[PDB]
Amino acid sequence: RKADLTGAVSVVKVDEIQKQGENNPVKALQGRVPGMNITADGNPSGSATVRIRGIGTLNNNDPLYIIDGVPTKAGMHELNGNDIESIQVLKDAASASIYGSRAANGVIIITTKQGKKGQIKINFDASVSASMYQSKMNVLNTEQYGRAMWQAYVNDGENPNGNALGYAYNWGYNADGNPVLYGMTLSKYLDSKNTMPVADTDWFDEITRTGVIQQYNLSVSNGSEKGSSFFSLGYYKNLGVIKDTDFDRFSARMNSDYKLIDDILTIGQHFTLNRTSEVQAPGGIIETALDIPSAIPVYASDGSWGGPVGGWPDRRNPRAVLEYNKDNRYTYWRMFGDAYVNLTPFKGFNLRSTFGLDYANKQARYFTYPYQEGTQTNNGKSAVEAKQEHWTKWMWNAIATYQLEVGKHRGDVMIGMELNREDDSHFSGYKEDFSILTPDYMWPDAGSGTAQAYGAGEGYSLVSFFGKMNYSYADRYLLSLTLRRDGSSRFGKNHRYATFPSVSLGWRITQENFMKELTWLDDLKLRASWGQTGNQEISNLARYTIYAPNYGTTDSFGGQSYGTAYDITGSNGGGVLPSGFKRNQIGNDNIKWETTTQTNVGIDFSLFKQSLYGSLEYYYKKATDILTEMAGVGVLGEGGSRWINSGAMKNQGFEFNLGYRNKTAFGLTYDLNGNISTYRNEILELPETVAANGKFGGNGVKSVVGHTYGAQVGYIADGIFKSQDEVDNHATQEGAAVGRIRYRDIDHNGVIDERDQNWIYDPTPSFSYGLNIYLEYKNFDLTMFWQGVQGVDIISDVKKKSDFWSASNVGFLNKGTRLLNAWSPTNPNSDIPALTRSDTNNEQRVSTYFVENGSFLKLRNIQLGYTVPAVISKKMRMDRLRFYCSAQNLLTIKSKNFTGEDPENPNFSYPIPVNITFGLNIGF
Amino acid sequence: RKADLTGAVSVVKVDEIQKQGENNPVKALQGRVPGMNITADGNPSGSATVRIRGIGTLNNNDPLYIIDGVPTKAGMHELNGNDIESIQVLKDAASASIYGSRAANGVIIITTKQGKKGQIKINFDASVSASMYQSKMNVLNTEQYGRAMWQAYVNDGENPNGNALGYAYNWGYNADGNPVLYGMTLSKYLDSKNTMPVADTDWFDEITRTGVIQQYNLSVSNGSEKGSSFFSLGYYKNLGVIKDTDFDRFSARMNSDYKLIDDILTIGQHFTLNRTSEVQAPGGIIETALDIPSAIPVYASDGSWGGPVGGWPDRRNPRAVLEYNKDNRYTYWRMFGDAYVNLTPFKGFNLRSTFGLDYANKQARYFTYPYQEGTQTNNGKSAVEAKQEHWTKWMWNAIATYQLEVGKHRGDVMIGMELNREDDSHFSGYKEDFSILTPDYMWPDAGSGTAQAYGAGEGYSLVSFFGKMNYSYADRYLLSLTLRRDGSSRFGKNHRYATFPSVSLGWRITQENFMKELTWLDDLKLRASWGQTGNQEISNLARYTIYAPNYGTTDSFGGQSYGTAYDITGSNGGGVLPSGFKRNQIGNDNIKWETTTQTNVGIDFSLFKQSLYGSLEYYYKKATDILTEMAGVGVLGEGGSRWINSGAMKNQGFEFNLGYRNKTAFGLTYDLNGNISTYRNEILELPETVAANGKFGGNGVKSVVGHTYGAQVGYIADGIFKSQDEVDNHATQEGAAVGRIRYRDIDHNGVIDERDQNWIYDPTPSFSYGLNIYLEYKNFDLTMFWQGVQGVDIISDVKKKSDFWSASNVGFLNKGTRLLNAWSPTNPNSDIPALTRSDTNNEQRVSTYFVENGSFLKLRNIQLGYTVPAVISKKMRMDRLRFYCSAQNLLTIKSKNFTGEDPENPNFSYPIPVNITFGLNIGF
Ligand SMILES: OC[C@H]1O[C@@](CO)(OC[C@H]2O[C@@](CO)(OC[C@H]3O[C@@](CO)(OC[C@H]4O[C@](O)(CO)[C@@H](O)[C@@H]4O)[C@@H](O)[C@@H]3O)[C@@H](O)[C@@H]2O)[C@@H](O)[C@@H]1O
Ligand SMILES: OC[C@H]1O[C@@](CO)(OC[C@H]2O[C@@](CO)(OC[C@H]3O[C@@](CO)(OC[C@H]4O[C@](O)(CO)[C@@H](O)[C@@H]4O)[C@@H](O)[C@@H]3O)[C@@H](O)[C@@H]2O)[C@@H](O)[C@@H]1O
Ligand SMILES: [Mg+2]
Ligand SMILES: [Mg+2]
Repeated sequence: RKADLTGAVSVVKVDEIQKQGENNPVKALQGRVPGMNITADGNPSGSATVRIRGIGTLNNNDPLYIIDGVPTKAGMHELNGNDIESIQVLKDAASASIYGSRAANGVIIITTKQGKKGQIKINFDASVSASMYQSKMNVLNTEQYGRAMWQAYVNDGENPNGNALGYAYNWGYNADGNPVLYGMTLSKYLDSKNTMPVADTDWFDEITRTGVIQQYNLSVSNGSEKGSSFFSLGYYKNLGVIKDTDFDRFSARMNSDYKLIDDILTIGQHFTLNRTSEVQAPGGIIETALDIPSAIPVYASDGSWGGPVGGWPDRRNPRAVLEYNKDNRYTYWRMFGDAYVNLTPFKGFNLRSTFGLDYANKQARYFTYPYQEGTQTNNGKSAVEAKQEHWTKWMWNAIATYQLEVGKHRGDVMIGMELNREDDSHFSGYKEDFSILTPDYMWPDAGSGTAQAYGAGEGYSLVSFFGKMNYSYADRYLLSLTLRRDGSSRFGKNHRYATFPSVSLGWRITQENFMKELTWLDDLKLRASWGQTGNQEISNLARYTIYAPNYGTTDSFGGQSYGTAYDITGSNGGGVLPSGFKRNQIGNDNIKWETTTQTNVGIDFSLFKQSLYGSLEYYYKKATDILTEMAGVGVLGEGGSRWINSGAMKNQGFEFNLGYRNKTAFGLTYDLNGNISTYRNEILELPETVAANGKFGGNGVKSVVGHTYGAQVGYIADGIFKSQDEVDNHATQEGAAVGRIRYRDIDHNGVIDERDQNWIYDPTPSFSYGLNIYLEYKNFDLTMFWQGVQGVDIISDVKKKSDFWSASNVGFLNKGTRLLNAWSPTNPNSDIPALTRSDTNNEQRVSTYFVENGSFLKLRNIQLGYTVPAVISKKMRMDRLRFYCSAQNLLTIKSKNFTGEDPENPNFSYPIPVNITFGLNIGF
Repeated sequence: RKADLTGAVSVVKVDEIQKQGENNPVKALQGRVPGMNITADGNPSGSATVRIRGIGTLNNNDPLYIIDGVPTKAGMHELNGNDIESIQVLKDAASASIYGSRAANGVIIITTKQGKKGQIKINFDASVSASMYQSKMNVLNTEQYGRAMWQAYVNDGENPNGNALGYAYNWGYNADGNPVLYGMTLSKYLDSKNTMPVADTDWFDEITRTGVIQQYNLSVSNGSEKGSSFFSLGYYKNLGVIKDTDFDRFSARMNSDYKLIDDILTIGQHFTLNRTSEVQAPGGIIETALDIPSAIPVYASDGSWGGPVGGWPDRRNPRAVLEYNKDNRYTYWRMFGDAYVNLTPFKGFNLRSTFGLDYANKQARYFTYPYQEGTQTNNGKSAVEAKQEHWTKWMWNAIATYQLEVGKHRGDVMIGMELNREDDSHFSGYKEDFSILTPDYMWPDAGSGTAQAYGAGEGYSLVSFFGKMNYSYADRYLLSLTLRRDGSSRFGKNHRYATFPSVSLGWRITQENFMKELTWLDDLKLRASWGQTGNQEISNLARYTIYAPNYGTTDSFGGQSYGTAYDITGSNGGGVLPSGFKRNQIGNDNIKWETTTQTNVGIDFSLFKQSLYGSLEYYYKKATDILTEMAGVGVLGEGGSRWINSGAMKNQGFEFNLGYRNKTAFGLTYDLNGNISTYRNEILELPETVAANGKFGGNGVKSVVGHTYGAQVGYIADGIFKSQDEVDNHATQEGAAVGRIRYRDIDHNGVIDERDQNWIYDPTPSFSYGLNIYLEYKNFDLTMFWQGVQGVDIISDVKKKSDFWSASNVGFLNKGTRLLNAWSPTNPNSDIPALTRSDTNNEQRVSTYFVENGSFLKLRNIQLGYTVPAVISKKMRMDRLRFYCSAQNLLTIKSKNFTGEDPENPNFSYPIPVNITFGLNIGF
């Protein structure tokens, strides 16, 4: 039963959601909803990014979740997802407008479990899983690194023995004169102090482990003709594949409802309290592991952490970084409550008053230990940073609803007044100069150095007056009209309030009397909708010209702190310097709501007595007056960025969902749920400065207007040179040589320059599809979910560090294994450019070489279960006893054009492991 | 129904508790429990101090509250007290031992409301009250202040015109030569700059107001044969009589229980969430208001805050202090949850597993605004202090219980394992040098001065193995035996665990067959108990020799920060000085549990068919091996304090409770509940250093061993001198003169010195009593509660500032009105010493003059209510509709020997106002 019945609403089967055994319920439905993309890195937490109906605005695109009627935007990884009874995604503006003023990016409606009338249920779910690291990037070992360095040296024509890295090469020339390597030897110690012995270290294996996931849920549900209740407890723990990274969560939910008199005075509440403790991986840990050469030992001769010495590249020890980061644990208390009262003066009138609260409290204590890894050190700096953050949101809602059933005319009239009110704050203390260097001793009182205090606060409010009218004739013609008047504190008084209408029409064709002979066609419905929604998800301080006293106490990398503190006297400090103010942004009093107009046309069908069901949707979204933060013109200086309504986005999309469930003669019940979706995104208008800086695409070379959001312009790589004749015949370019990348001459001017660039990257897949298969046979249930993406291109940064030598900022870094298969006179059958120590050709430029085909098809979740026969369970007094074994991310298929691995995560983000899970469910 | 039936247990009628309409339920039963003293200052919060059975130890004496089986020690002012169904105070060690290892100071058992089986109830309570400031200290006005100063000047023989305060006196001599004042005049401006005009300011009226108290509670309760639930919402707000001080609290409680199978698997939970926001009064605000003379105007000529100028005494403006303190608001989130599961393998066996959690989160932001009140200033210092505190306690409990009913023998055997685990932390950031000077702008990021970071953490754990055996023969002979094995993390491994036994006997004399002819004697029971309990409420870091790197970043008054930072180079600072460590305390590995042995004998009676009931109890408490923090010997230096088991306290007490309820011929139902209690406290052993410093009594002159806790030694004032002959005849003393205090010569050596001191102060009342009267007549219910204390002495500090002139640290301060009635040749009929500007006689010394009789009898609460007749309520569908008007602290009677006012609060603490409340209860 859809909550709108006349809009683009997707109902997710919650039973299949819990099968995947994911902490985040949103991550579970990664590819089960058409036109809704979920991207998850693979960290122990269930944090993921959601994009509904593509990219719809130049602002925050997270959809508005609704739990028990209370809206929010925080991720669901911090809430217990095992007590959800229904999930509905409202991807249509007309249908989702009535649920809030933040519905521009879509609304996901989540309903929690409630006690079923007249019965009691208890469910205990246990789950133990092992997560294994699968996407192991192949990097050069010691011998391979030496061979690659020798190849680069001989290709450049330099002496390979001058590497000054302890490698001594015995080599010569063949009959054709091409250099050949006979053998290599290494010095025992990398430094003259004999403190860093040479070793063959697998850094990826050193920093990875086999994670353990535990999940225990216990829920009890109570129903009656007269009231109901529900109490759930949950514990989740996930150890990541990366060492010293973990995430655990305790959860307790209590829901209840009471009916007084006979039917009047229905008072209900839903509350949940969660406590999540997490240690996250340091930024660029995978990059650090990939960059550091395998010759560096984990431990030095004296037992301290190993590190680069002499001429080895400056990279920290990833194991040491993980060890020092294991104490950066943060605790997060989440609190989602709601209490509502419903009054019924007579049969058709309802008055609902609702109060919802969301309180979040985050406490963290970060430590900075002194480290000395060879030549890598922080000058013995030890510090503590105690940070506290508070978020407090509350919403009050009043709803008046009237229903009439006059003849064949059904009429629902609803009005509503809503207030939303959010306040955020944070403050932190910073201390230095510690002695014991242990988390027990590192407290700000125990410090003996410079101290810093940081602190800020913000907030906003929203007011909404909405109305909804639904008319039904003969249960065949449906009309819906909703109107919203929304105001926010982020806008000035003149442009505070805005009006948004939406209309929906629906015709149940099967109800018409002219096709009663079509017995096979069980149900057919055609619906259309045209709606407008408002977007105001911008910075709270958007219309003010901000001047802030930035003294410079905040840590900055590179010294570009832009602080306001100058030693005007010239005494080299020694006290409190005079300070001032700096401009952060220029105010704009003409900012108003961004208007997103959505037109949707859908056809729902069901054939063969509800056996073959499905839906087909086509949508057109047009966002105008987009509140974008334009940067300064360049001579406007600091604080030149300002918010302006100068945007325009278009999204044209198709979605198709199908489902076929049927039994078999010998007792097999098969259910197939297929889904496919495609969309095209375009930017029609954009501010000149925004298009110039290329923050939304174009790389600052060409304007992204008229092209897909995020599209990138680069050169075109027409293979590599294989002879001097090819270099001479090709158009002249700097650094052209044998074995170097050849770049196409777009304008045919005879010279390769910055004007020889074109659109090369389009981050829009041709189509994304999913398929769920459920088989039941003799108490055996098998679930198999496949997700595929076709026609998507990806920019690969790992390729830049695997197909080239000395293509990074610093040289002598560790590279990929496939680098060994580079072009050479001895090995002409290769497309990888020849190794070189100098990037004369400038191959780090954006080009089609780094663009790879990201199409993939992976088995997201497979599960085989066994249900104990009812007689044995009744003997053991359990109403339902089930066991199951599942595999998540077990298998994947990728295109041959993708040189790397894991097309879903082709970069240095958190890896996605393979989960092998065993679980049991008891229904006492 | 008592939960022990064989110990000293007092059951408090919760219905009478809610009548007083107090936020703190503990404050409501201030004098309704024998042998239990409640002291409340009168602040908007319900915070109060509880002492059960007198002072029982030299450590923290707060009793252990128990809510829904979870123990705690936090005050109940931060929890909703309107959803309590039963309150039981266990004042006996034997009865309260089984409830925890922290039962040395008594256990208060609080049970929350739960849904009554087979029915639904909703109650809505509204209450609006006005609090009026009654204890207005009478201080001298401008003319009275001038007259008093002139009298002091003429008594001292000096020229009254040299006061240099703008007072010009026209005066002369009478026939007898005694000075007489004819008139006085004042300069218009107190300073030569004409910025502080003279005025007659009533500072007490200026800083006080009429407070408004609002209370709104809404509870719903759900019962069934098969499960139950309860949901309560509450809002409280109290504006104190002192301006810019307030306290509000939101509360939400959800309780539920579910029964599975038939009777096995009973799963229940009780959760409550509270949010209290409070602004407290600054320290010594009443003292500041009393000290500042009335001549100082509230506002200056330019509109700024008025302040002392010229020779006026240095005192801040209390109104300015309150105005600057109005932004020091702290928010406190309290979280008390519990979840339990009960299993019944068969009829007599029960297994209960309980998990309780208490999470408290306090966030505060204090501001230091620059002030310039005449000559009072802070050199334009502006600062912000953002403080965060976290408390997290959790308890796990396992209980196995077996019951047997063999013939007339009833046997209960219970064993239990309990773990308690508490962790506390706090951290704060400090910033300076602000410009706008508003709470919106004062954030640590906006500061431009020196920053400080403070932070600390601590915690402890408790393990308990307890057993309880109850045997009943013929329902006439009762025996109870409990044994506890308790260990704490605050002790070393050798002395970690301790064993505590307790035994209880009971005989129902009325059940014997030899007195069946005594029909009037309905019930009679005689019980005895001997128990031992353990006390370990000490500092967590008690056995460790503490060395801390106190750099000195903490603010200190007077400069005695004892910081560790020295400019060893001699450059007047300019950087980070070298630091070190200092000793905080000396460890003691021999510390163990403090053993409190309690012997109780009680007689319970009920006569005339449960019409005249009552109880009489006698108790003897002996605490030995008391963990006391002895100070250093004096040459041991800093950190010489250490914890040692060298204490011994004795408490001998009597309690008597009586109750008589009966109807009348014409339809009047009268119920009287009287209570009386008395106790004597003594200290038998004490460390030599502790007795020398006199922290527990004696004022450092004589050892408190063998005397009451808190007893004070001082001189004896034998009136005042009235002639030179009296001075000559009396023993010689320094400063002796006409009109000065005469001090008794205790040792008869002819000279008054420091050896002429004796025990003068004993802080133990002769007896404390209470009386509750409840009258019902024709839908009119009248409640009247009186509380009286007799035989208590109080040290008065207000008297020192009201009966003497220039008796404070600084001169020319404002004094009390009764100072005008001082002894003089013109007014010989007075006992107040003559005014003087020099304290030559040293009348500030501790003496019997400042000891006053604190006996009082006050009407704590009176309430008149009207209940709507049942027919009208049934017409309006309400099951019960009631209105009421009440007065709290309306009337009091004090002894004539008490010169001041409000004997309950005879000092500069928060005043106790008179509350006039109107409330309604609806039982829809
Ligand atoms: O991130 C910018 C923006 O986020 C806000 C608004 O909620 O708060 C986020 C703060 O969290 C910070 C570090 O403290 O990073 C986010 C990490 O903290 C976690 C903890 O669960 O997330 C917290 C917060 O972000 C979501 O996860 C986003 O959906 C929400 O579910 C949740 O409420 C964790 O998920 C992240 O790793 C940092 O970004 C912010 O201080 C604002 O404070 C801030 O403006
Ligand atoms: O007071 C010393 C001792 O108290 C602890 C242990 O709980 O925490 C008290 C902290 O609160 C401080 C200021 O932050 O003063 C107490 C004021 O805060 C309130 C807020 O409700 O009380 C908090 C805390 O103290 C009780 O009230 C005592 O019964 C408890 O009910 C409640 O848990 C308020 O009542 C007081 O005005 C300060 O004393 C402490 O930082 C320890 O932290 C500390 O060692
Ligand atoms: Mg060209
Ligand atoms: Mg003497």
